[PDB]
Amino acid sequence: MLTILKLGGSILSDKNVPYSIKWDNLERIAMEIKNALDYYKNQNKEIKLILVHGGGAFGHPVAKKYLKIEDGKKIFINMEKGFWEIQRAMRRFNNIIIDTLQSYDIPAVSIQPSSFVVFGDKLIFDTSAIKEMLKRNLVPVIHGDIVIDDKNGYRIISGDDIVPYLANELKADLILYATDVDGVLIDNKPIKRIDKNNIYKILNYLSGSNSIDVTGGMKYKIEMIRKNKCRGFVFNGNKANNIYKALLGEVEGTEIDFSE
Amino acid sequence: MLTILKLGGSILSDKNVPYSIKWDNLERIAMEIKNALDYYKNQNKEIKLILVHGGGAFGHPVAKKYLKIEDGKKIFINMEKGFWEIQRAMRRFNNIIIDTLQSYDIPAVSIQPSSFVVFGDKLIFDTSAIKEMLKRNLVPVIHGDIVIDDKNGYRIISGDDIVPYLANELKADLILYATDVDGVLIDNKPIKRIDKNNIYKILNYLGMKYKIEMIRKNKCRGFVFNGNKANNIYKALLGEVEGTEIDFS
Ligand SMILES: [Hg+2]
Ligand SMILES: [Hg+2]
Repeated sequence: MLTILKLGGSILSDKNVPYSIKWDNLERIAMEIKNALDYYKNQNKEIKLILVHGGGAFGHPVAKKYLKIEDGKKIFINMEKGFWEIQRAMRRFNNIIIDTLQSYDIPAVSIQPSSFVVFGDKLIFDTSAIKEMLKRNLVPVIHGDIVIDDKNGYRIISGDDIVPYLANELKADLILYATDVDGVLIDNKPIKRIDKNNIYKILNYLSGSNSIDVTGGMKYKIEMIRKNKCRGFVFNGNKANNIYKALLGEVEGTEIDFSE
Repeated sequence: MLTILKLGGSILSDKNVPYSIKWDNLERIAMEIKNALDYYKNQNKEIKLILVHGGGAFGHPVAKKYLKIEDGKKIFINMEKGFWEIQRAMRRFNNIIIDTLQSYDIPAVSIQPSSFVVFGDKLIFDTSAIKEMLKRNLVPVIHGDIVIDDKNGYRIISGDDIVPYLANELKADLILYATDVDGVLIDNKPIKRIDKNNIYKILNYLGMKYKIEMIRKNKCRGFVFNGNKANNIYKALLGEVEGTEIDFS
């Protein structure tokens, strides 16, 4: 039973406030994760868990200084300074999250993409260590990070890039997207379920002018779950117990199911 | 083309003092490395450089808490806490070193083994990222770290493990070992060179062993010199011989 939980939205950090940390939320989230891990142990049910988080007010604020738009394209500059500066900011955010998780006795450990991942048409991302960590009951905590590509450039790898890749690569049984909203909003209300019988209808809706989310973020999550034939929930990570419940397999928000 | 400089734990920290940093040495070292890189580009000569450092006085203090004796071997315990605590200690040391290097405009970046390296039947160490970084003229800084061991569960990979592996894996032209001694000491005296000739007698007399061993198993070529002596590191990066030379072809 492998579950990958993405702590997204702005539940851990306010992107507006530089280097801000939502301490209270982070601690509650840690509490719920611990509560869930304890539940599984008592129910004698095995559970492998991978946590993924973005840069929050740590990554983007730093990366922006090294980002430029040239010929209508994103390009990283002055990276002889920028690669490290971004790595440094992410490392700090990851330290804080892992330290907090460990304070509730969650066996979290650090996975830093910038050290070994290469952004190509097909990511070079060795999961050997991660597999071994999960075998020994550790909880790998992977974060969005700056990474080099295979074309003389760089790229910010995000949680949205990381979750699908690992979901497929490790054959996760469940994907959990903790966000700032209640689910995939159709008429300002989370649609209970998205599957092979309504996905296109939902994606076209999301592409419409009546869509609460026009960022295409939900569309991408849905598309990747279909692609890798996974099952996942998109829910509000800000609501007490949602994370605990989602980790127990209880549908929260919107269920996206394409598992075979 | 590619040189791999190893900074001995002894010259960056004090093993006798947990969480110790030899600030002046570190800064001198960074400065010398900076001057060397400037020398090459001034000659318009392209030089790829990878830096490696051990856990110094950060690993042991913490790792010791998670290392026990089953009878005569090393046993890792409570790694649900220990893996992160050791990672954290190593990350702290690495940050300090890279921040110092960056303060001298050395384009250093962090390579954390714990996140992707696996010990055991054949080292699993993906170098794709490092290769790309070297093409950007970035200076990867790799460090000793706790890593998963598919056989023994856990293992503290050291600079002596990393350097040769990368030396071979990246076809490095020069291997440099900056340490606190004038070279490999035999009867308290630094030997000028170690070849296929005196190697036999040197191996019986004999960490330099485990070190001279793998540099042998990879037909590498390197110099073991004193990193505490002003300008040795600078001179060594310019291809100059310093201390004990081990040119195994
Ligand atoms: Hg899947
Ligand atoms: Hg070699």
